[PDB]
Formats: sequence, C-alpha cells, structure tokens
Amino acid sequence: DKMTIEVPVLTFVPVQVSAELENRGCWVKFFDKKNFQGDSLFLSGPATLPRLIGPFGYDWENKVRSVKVGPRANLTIFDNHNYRDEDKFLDAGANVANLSKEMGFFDNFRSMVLNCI
Amino acid sequence: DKMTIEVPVLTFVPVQVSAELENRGCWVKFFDKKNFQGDSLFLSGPATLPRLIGPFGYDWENKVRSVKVGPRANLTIFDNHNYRDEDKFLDAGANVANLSKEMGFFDNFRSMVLNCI
Repeated sequence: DKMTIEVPVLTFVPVQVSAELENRGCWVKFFDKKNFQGDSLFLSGPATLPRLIGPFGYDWENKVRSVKVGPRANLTIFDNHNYRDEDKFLDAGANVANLSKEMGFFDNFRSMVLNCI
Repeated sequence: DKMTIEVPVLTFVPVQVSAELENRGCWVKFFDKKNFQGDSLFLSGPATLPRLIGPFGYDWENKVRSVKVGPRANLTIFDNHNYRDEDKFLDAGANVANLSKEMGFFDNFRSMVLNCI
C-alpha cells in the first residue's frame, strides 16, 4: 500500500527508548545468526529500504539469518535492490529462525518495506 | 559520572521518531564529511561505546569527519578504545566542522561517552 515518503534514520538509542518503540508493536529484529542468536539490528516502522545500507559505510547485505516481526508490523522483503523482483511477506508476529530459500524465503534479500498496521 | 550500565541499541527509526529524539536534546550527529556534509549517524543519549561498531558488522572507525552536539548533551571522545588515553570533552551545543588532531582533537577517536544534561 501507499506509505509516507522518507528515508529511515540510522540511530543508536538507549534501551529505554528501544523498549518503548518495541512496545508500540511496529518493529522488526534482524539477527546475524539463526535461531535469533547473535547481535541484532532493530528497525522501528515504517521503513522503506531499497538497499540494506546505512550512514558511515554501513552495508548489511548477506548478514541476516533469522527474523522477528512485531505484533503491529508487516515486513516485505525482496530478492533484489529497489523492491525489484520476487518478494516474500512476513505478517505480524512472524518468527523465522532460518531465513533462507530452503525454508521458504531468500538466502539474501536485498531490499525491504516495513509497514505499521 | 556514573551512568546506566547498558549497550546502546542500533536502530532504524522513522523521521517522526527521530525528530522527537532530536527535540529532547540529548543527541549527537556524526558526519561522513567535514562541515557537516554527507550522511550522518545519529546517537540519542545516554550512550557508552568502548568501540565504534554495531550489529551486522557495522564498523565506523575512521569515518567521522565532523560533529554536532545537542542542546542537552555532553560528548567525550577518547583517542583509544575502551575510554582509554587522552580524551576531549564537548559541551552542549558544541560543533566541530573538522574532527582532527590539527583542530585540537583526534584524527580517529575510538571510544566515547554521550551523557545527557
């Protein structure tokens, strides 16, 4: 669906703030290891990313191995950059311990849209 | 100053949330280029970082060229990791168009403490 036009802001925040954001329900957590292990990148929705990059040379393609989607969030991932080609849809509450093509997704999605519901 | 013991959370937040945090005043913006040009990393305090890294292989040492300190923040950067060796303190509202030793700072600070006032 149509969404606000803006570029998500990469930011470090205290735990109090992320907890607050997490409680709102529109979020996603990307883990670098399967089964939600390892450190994770947290995204508060909505977020439209044609490329998995960020300020200061941040490039996190080929890192995500597992995902958790908030209760009030919808996540759409694409196989190529710029929301191009095949897509996969993860509904609220989704928990994918093994984000791979073999488990029904992609081995390395390259763009995404996080929408709040 | 004794602060909360926690690890800052790397997050992508929507402009609205970002604006709210900036409004609270305890923030710092690190720019990729001198004179506040290019993209920047936004940090909302408090934040204690013994290393300039983040989830998913984020490593931003040798990146910050300029800085802006919020109206309600205090920044202290260290020349070495783990808050070691020489330090430079920046008062609230402070700005550094050229972060380097020449300008009386460091060419590549490696740890920092962002406290709120």
